Amino acid sequence: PPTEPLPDGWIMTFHNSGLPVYLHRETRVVTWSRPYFLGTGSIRKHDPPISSIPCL
Amino acid sequence: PPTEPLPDGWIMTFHNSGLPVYLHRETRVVTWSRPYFLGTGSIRKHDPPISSIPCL
Repeated sequence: PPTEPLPDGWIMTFHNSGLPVYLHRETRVVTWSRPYFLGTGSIRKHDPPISSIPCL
Repeated sequence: PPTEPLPDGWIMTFHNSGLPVYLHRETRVVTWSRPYFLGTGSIRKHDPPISSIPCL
């Protein structure tokens, strides 16, 4: 399956460590795992998109 | 150093897989790594808080 697009307001860049980081520009919030839109999906039970799964 | 608080609008819960997930309630956006407020820090050069570093 293709990489899911980022949700609105987010951008992917690369940190000097060589790892990608994801910035929500307006809130200045960063995460080191690709964020995605859950929508009406179940937070506890949904299957995450492959591009967003962390190690494990 | 203590765990950094989540930014506004975010909540940590646990996915059925046993891993934590972080939900921004209003946008329905999820990430699997703890988000944090970067503020005036440099996106490329800042040192991330320990609780937000992914595997590696």
